[PDB]
Amino acid sequence: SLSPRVQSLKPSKVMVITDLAATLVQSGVPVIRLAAGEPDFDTPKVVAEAGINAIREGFTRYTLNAGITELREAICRKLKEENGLSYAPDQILVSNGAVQSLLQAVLAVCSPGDEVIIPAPYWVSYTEQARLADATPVVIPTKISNNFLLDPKDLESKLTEKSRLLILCSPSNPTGSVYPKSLLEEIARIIAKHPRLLVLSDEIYEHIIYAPATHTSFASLPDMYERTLTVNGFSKAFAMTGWRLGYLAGPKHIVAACSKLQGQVSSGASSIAQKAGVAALGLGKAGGETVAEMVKAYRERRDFLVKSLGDIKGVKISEPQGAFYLFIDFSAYYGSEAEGFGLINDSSSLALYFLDKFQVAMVPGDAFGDDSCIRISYATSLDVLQAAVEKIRKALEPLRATV
Amino acid sequence: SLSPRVQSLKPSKVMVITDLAATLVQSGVPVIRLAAGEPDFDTPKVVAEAGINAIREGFTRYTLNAGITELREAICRKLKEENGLSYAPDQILVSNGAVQSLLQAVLAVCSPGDEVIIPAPYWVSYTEQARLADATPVVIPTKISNNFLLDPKDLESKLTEKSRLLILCSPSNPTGSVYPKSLLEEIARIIAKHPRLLVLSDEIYEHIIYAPATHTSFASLPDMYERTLTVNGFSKAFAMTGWRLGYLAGPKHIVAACSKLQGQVSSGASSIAQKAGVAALGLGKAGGETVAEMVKAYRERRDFLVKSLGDIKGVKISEPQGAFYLFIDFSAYYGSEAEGFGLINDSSSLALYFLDKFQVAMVPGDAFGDDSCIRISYATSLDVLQAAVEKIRKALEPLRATV
Repeated sequence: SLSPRVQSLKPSKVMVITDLAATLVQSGVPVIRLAAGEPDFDTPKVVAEAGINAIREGFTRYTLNAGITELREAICRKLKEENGLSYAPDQILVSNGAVQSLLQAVLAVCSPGDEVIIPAPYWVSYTEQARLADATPVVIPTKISNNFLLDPKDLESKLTEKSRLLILCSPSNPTGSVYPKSLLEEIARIIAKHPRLLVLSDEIYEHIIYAPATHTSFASLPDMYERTLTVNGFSKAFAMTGWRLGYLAGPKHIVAACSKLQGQVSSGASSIAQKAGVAALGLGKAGGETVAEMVKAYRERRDFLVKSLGDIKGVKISEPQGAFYLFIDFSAYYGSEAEGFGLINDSSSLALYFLDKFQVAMVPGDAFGDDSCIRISYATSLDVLQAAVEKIRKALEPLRATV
Repeated sequence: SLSPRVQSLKPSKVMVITDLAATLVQSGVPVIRLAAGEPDFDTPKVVAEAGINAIREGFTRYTLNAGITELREAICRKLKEENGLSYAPDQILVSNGAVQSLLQAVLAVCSPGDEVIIPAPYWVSYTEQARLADATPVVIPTKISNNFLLDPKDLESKLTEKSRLLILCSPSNPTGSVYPKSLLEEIARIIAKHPRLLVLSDEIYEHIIYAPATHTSFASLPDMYERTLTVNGFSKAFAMTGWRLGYLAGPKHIVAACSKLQGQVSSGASSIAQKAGVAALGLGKAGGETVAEMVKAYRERRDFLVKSLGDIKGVKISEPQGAFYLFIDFSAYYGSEAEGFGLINDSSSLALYFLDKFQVAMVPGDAFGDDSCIRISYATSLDVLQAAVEKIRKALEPLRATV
């Protein structure tokens, strides 16, 4: 009655839980919302004003399929100034959010049966998008003791003649890990020996990064420009969640194919959002002081959460180097019997315990391929995080941690 | 090097030609743009103001995946008041334009090898979206002498055990034809005898309709509610081209599957556009006097073009009953030798002659499955249409029409 690919598709637990918490709040049940990673900043003033001006001036008509020229040119300038990458404007495809940019890249390059190599913990949609292409996800687990970074030995062990695409998210959602240049250079030398292997570099969290970590675009590495699909966007750095503006930069032939696909599925961004994007890039390098305030706020929220929760017996934390998520290992608590709730034995039941009994919404690690952890978004206020920490502490107090 | 499905996908000639004409104008070459069907009205004042207010009030955060509640509820009210259809709010899925709504419906219901029945002339993307599902387009030509309406005898002759989805666009792009209720009732009786057969009713041009023609939603017909996927949207009726807001209404199980897919591909509409959509539906039944002005303008433009071009020797016109396209049969001119250009022998060469030699951009009928015609959009000013008619007349004057 439904197609196999849509029938077998897993729902996004980020969307399910975020929507559920929003619905609970509306019903009159307060919930601390730490699920979807949503900046609590407004869209910056000059960006919002560019969107308003676009409406006031009637910029509501047809726009070039791949994105307005002024936006693609500004994106090329950003990729050179910030990332050291040289793209022509027809190597940029602007879409309705970076998730659409990612999907079109996967659909364009993966043939049925190709393997898509996905390090876990992975962002929730990577495996499902591979399946939508009729491709095979090949998941490579990573370890909290190695800061959830891909071990190149494990990559070597999973390569086959069918390997087609490696997805690298850095800074990572959900772990907040940042790939150091030296490790990226080692991975690139592996990629270079396999002529069919492409890399999807998901860089949307680029500017949400905590020194001394630094961001290295994969396409800047030796021999990698011609095999890298660079995905970036506006939602996270510029608090543009609801505007929907992302982009792909890559080899001309692949971008041309993604653009042809976009023209037949009408996946473009709104004319209003595109004008707002031009203004966001006009804030200068890395978003200037506007984005710097955000990064400073996220860092102080990170520090508060890591200190507060790292003190709890049994908890294991990889201190994140970017993004605004903690991927916290509460697995020592699995097996606990919570009076009034029941057995807590996996990430789903632990997350449900926090939600149903303490009204704190988080996303279980199984959604990201690692049942040992729970993802907490900290793109919310310090007052809210303080309230959440008190509840998490009280929730774990009557339980027990294995040693 | 590219996936078979993306490699074999045809580019949209509407997008290619519209983008080309826009690029020519920018280079300093004036072009009369009659390709993509783009309202020349601004977005209505109260709709634009709702979008501005959404930005000013910070409505830029996460929104429910399937669309904000106030918009889905308003859509349900519209479907009852205007179309006689009863949907619950969780039977509505709001997306980034109606083209995305259509694609997700096709992907959700068509399994590999299923047949998608598509009357020609068809909108440019119907066959390609079927192919993206690994489904087989089954095209059924129609005839200008029957106002480009599906003959049910031809539908009967093309049904097989693999028939899964019939796509009905009414009012039609590209022909402007309107399916009368009696013909829809005959088609529905055919659908009812085949338990696997669903209908995608593309109703985006609903309000652009010229009395005495009237719009009948397919889901209102006997036995059809449970097999109809109703697609509608805001871009055409409300001059919201650049905003990107469409929706699907249908059986709960199918909408739930499309929503699950949307959550993993992030195909939702912007928060700003959704607030604008609420204001558009607040204009009252059929858009009230705001939309009535548009329909009156489009009708007078239709009448001017039909009268002006219908006078030309050899030209054949089906007077459209809705939408804002003329699908004009200039095929009597095929075989003509245009001095300075060459042989004109098909719709592509005729359209190229008009563009290169007279700077009038139109879309060849082959893009819509019927090489006998060329599509002209008349959602532009009367002064521009007068200029276009003079050029078309001069372009055909030295050529010859078979009899």
